Amino acid sequence: SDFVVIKALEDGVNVIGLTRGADTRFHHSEKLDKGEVLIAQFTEHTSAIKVRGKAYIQTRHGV
Amino acid sequence: SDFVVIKALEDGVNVIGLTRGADTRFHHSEKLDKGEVLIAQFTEHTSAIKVRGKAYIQTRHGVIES
Amino acid sequence: SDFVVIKALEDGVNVIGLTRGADTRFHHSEKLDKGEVLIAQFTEHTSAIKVRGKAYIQTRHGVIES
Amino acid sequence: SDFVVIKALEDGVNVIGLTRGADTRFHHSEKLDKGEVLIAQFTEHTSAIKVRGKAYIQTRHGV
Amino acid sequence: SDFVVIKALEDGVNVIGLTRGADTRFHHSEKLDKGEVLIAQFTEHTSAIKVRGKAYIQTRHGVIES
Amino acid sequence: SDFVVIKALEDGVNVIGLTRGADTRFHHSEKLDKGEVLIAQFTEHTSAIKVRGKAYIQTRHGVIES
Amino acid sequence: SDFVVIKALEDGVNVIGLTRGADTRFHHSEKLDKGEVLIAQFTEHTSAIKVRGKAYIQTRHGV
Amino acid sequence: SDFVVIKALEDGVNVIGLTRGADTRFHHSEKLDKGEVLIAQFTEHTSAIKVRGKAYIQTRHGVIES
Amino acid sequence: SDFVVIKALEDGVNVIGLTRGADTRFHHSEKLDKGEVLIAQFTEHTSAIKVRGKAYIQTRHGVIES
Amino acid sequence: SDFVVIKALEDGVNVIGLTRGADTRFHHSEKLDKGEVLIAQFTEHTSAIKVRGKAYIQTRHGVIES
Amino acid sequence: SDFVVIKALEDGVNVIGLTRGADTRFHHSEKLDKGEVLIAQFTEHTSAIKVRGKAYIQTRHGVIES
Amino acid sequence: SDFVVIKALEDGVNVIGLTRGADTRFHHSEKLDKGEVLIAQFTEHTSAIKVRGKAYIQTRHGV
Ligand SMILES: N[C@@H](Cc1c[nH]c2ccccc12)C(=O)O
Ligand SMILES: N[C@@H](Cc1c[nH]c2ccccc12)C(=O)O
Ligand SMILES: N[C@@H](Cc1c[nH]c2ccccc12)C(=O)O
Ligand SMILES: N[C@@H](Cc1c[nH]c2ccccc12)C(=O)O
Ligand SMILES: N[C@@H](Cc1c[nH]c2ccccc12)C(=O)O
Ligand SMILES: N[C@@H](Cc1c[nH]c2ccccc12)C(=O)O
Ligand SMILES: N[C@@H](Cc1c[nH]c2ccccc12)C(=O)O
Ligand SMILES: N[C@@H](Cc1c[nH]c2ccccc12)C(=O)O
Ligand SMILES: N[C@@H](Cc1c[nH]c2ccccc12)C(=O)O
Ligand SMILES: N[C@@H](Cc1c[nH]c2ccccc12)C(=O)O
Ligand SMILES: N[C@@H](Cc1c[nH]c2ccccc12)C(=O)O
Ligand SMILES: N[C@@H](Cc1c[nH]c2ccccc12)C(=O)O
Repeated sequence: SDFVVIKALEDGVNVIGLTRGADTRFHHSEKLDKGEVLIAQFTEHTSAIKVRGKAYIQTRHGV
Repeated sequence: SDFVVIKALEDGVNVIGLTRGADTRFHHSEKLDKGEVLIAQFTEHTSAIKVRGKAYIQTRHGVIES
Repeated sequence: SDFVVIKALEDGVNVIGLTRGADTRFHHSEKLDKGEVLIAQFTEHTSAIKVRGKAYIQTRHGVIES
Repeated sequence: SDFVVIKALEDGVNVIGLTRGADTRFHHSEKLDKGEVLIAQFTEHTSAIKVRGKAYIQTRHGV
Repeated sequence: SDFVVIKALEDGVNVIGLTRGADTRFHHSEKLDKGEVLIAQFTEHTSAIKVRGKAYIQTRHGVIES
Repeated sequence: SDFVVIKALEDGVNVIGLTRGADTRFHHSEKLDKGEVLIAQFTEHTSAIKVRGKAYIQTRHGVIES
Repeated sequence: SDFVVIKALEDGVNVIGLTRGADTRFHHSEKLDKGEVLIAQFTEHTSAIKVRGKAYIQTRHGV
Repeated sequence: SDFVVIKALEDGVNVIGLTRGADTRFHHSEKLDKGEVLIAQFTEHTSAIKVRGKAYIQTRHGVIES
Repeated sequence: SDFVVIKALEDGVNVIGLTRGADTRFHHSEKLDKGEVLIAQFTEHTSAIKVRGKAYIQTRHGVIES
Repeated sequence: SDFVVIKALEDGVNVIGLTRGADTRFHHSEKLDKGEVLIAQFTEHTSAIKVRGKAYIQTRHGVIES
Repeated sequence: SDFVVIKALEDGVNVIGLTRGADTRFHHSEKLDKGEVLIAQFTEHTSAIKVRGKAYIQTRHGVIES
Repeated sequence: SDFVVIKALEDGVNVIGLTRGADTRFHHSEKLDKGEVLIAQFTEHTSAIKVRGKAYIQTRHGV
């Protein structure tokens, strides 16, 4: 499945997973400190991801 | 599944999901402040996405930057 | 599924979904004001999409702008 | 499924859908005024499309 | 499904569908006047297409222009 | 399915379908006069196609003209 | 399915289909006169094709 | 399945697997000392991977180093 | 299915099919005189092909010419 | 299935398989002396691979050489 | 299925099939004299192929000659 | 299925097949003398291959 790479460029970057389904709420926010990397898939439970905070982001489409 | 990347270029950007099915209504609006990024799929419940406000948008087709 | 990207180049653009099946009528018209973007799939209910008004459009086939 | 993009270059362009099946008749003609765009798929009901009137047309094969 | 694009370069162009199956007969002829375009699929009922008259033809294989 | 494009370069070209199966005979010959085009698939009933007469032919493998 | 294009460069070119199965015999030979073209698939009944006589031949691999 | 390559550029790098499903918690942290490499898949149990510490990382999307 | 093209560069070329299965024996030898061409598939009954004599051979991997 | 190539650039290289499933433990360590090569798949039992020691590593993503 | 092309560069080359399954033994050795070619698949019965003697070999991975 | 090409550059190269499953042991070692080539697949029984001895090796990833 499709996935996103997020590298935090400041402390306190929040990678926010939004619920798949008729309803949309955040079910999880993963905090990254500067330099940390999250590689996160879309899944049965997560159909949108929001990134709040300065970050270098890669997807299938580019940076 | 296909997905869209939206980066807000100003405060107050709204990304709106439109319901899949015979009927079409807004089911969710996600607000983005300047520099926030939303990576959103098309899904069982969302078959169209509307973006209001200055934004950099990427899909499989390429890029559109306000 | 195949999808279309529509960016309105003026106020009051309309993106219209036409019904899939033996019958063909408009089932929804989404209005876009200048700079607003709609990313819209073909679906179980929508098998043709009509754009009225000055728009920049992207599909798998390329770009069409004015 | 395969689809066609039609941009009308004059008023009154007719995008004509022909019935899939043993019989061939038009079941729908969608009129486009100048500058309007139709993006239309081939479907269970439509296996040929005729465009009458000046138009810029894109398919999988080109313009 | 595979499809052919035919643009008439003169009046009186005919695009003819030949029946799929053990037997081969013309089942439909669509007339095109100069500049009209037909985009036609191969289908359950059509396994060959004949074009008579001056025409620009595109398939997956490339182009043939009268 | 695989298909062949045949453009007649003279009058009286024949495009012949040979039967699929343990037996092989001609089941149809389509005549093409100069400039006429046939786009013909391989099918449940046709597993070889013979072209007689000066023709420009395109397949997935390329072009063959004279 | 895979197919071969044979263009005869002399009269009397024979395109020979060999039987698919435990046994190998020719079941059909299609004669081509000079300039004639056969486009022939591999099939349930034909798993090898022999061409006897001067011919220009195209397959998936080239000429 | 998709996989990530992580090379530690300092001692004490941690590669953390986050649980797949409605709940999200860390289920494993693998420590890597300088020069050590982990090649890790996404799996039935792991749907996000977090890297803490200076690392060179490769995925299908490219490289990310520091 | 994968296939091999063999063109004989001299008289007396033999193309030999080896049986698919636990046992391996020659089940057929086709003779080619100079300039004759055999296009042969791998099949339910043939899992290896041996060519003896000067020949030009093409497969998916490329060409070998004696 | 995806696989990794590891060539040891010094003696004492260890390639360690980590168990697939809810739990993560080392299930095997293969030692490589200088110049030995291991080509290892991801499998029903192995969903992550750890390499300790100076090594040249190749995956689908590219190469990492100590 | 994957296949290998072997051209003998000297007399007495042997192409050996090793058995697929829990056990591994030689089930067939095909002798090739200089210039002879074997095109051999991997199969239900053969999961490794050994070549002894000076040979030019082609696989999906490229060429190996001497 | 994926496969490896091994060409021995010395006598006594050992191409070692490791068992697929929860347990990892070698089930077979195929010896190659200098110049001999083994082309070996991954299989139901073999999920890792170790090559001991100087060898030129090709896989899907390169040499
Ligand atoms: N348990 C979550 C983990 C996750 C994956 N991608 C994410 C993106 C953001 C937040 C959490 C996640 C899930 O399987 O969906
Ligand atoms: N709950 C929504 C989440 C979502 C995905 N893509 C979106 C685009 C816009 C708004 C919401 C969404 C869904 O699964 O469909
Ligand atoms: N409810 C509509 C939403 C939609 C998708 N694409 C469209 C194009 C135009 C208008 C509406 C739509 C549907 O699922 O079909
Ligand atoms: N109801 C029609 C809509 C349509 C799709 N493509 C068309 C082309 C021309 C005219 C109408 C159409 C159908 O589903 O087939
Ligand atoms: N009713 C015809 C329509 C058609 C498709 N392709 C054609 C080509 C020529 C003539 C008619 C057609 C069919 O479904 O087969
Ligand atoms: N009825 C024929 C039509 C046909 C297709 N390809 C052909 C080539 C030659 C002659 C006839 C045909 C069929 O379905 O097979
Ligand atoms: N009836 C034969 C026709 C054929 C196809 N390819 C051929 C090649 C050579 C000779 C005959 C054929 C078959 O279906 O197999
Ligand atoms: N009857 C043989 C025909 C054949 C195909 N490929 C071959 C190669 C060599 C010799 C014979 C053949 C078979 O189906 O297998
Ligand atoms: N037992 C874990 C192993 C694993 C794979 N990828 C990981 C990434 C991080 C931590 C552990 C892992 C699993 O199968 O999911
Ligand atoms: N009967 C053997 C034939 C074979 C195919 N590839 C080989 C390689 C070497 C030796 C024999 C073979 C089989 O089907 O497996
Ligand atoms: N019988 C073994 C043969 C084999 C294939 N690849 C190997 C690699 C190394 C050693 C033996 C093998 C198997 O099918 O798995
Ligand atoms: N028995 C192990 C063999 C293995 C494959 N890849 C590995 C990587 C590291 C260690 C062991 C392995 C398995 O099938 O999973």
